[PDB]
Amino acid sequence: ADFDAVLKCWGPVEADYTTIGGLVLTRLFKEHPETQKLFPKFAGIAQADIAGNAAVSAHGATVLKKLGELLKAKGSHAAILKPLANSHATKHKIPINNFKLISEVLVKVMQEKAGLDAGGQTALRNVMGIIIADLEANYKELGFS
Ligand code: HEM
Repeated sequence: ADFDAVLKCWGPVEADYTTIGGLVLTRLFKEHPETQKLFPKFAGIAQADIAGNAAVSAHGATVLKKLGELLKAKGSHAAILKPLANSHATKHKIPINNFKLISEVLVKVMQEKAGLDAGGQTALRNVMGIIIADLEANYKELGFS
């Protein structure tokens, strides 16, 4: 049910993955500047120049498209989530806490831009908690606990 609650508000996100993706990453980097440093392609870009940056927005679109896949899987997602854990642990070297940070930014952005109400905010927190716990379990299988 919590997947369906999120999907009832995904229309504005999928309508403009570029704009909303750029919103998410810009906010992530502004509020959690240590996360920017984890993207070598973006690390060191002055904060005031991130909102207008087309490459940042394009990567945000990649992120949100992947999350939309997952959502549209409703919890049976191992062929999608295991590769994501593998690349984020072993290629990108992302500590697992950072996924909680981006998921809170996403809740705020969906509240502001996608009509996600109080119950939908809780639903999204729950779904992101499922995703993050699966990522964490796969990190541990790789030796990153
Ligand atoms: C649930 C949240 C997230 C999703 C859905 C997601 C999705 C993606 C996808 C689909 C890619 C490209 C394919 C791949 O390399 O696996 C990617 C790349 C990347 N992600 Fe994530 N990601 C998430 C969270 C994060 C966080 C929290 C960070 C850092 C704070 C991060 C850092 C990166 C980096 C550095 C790349 C490589 C970008 C490049 O070289 O072009 N990701 N992510």
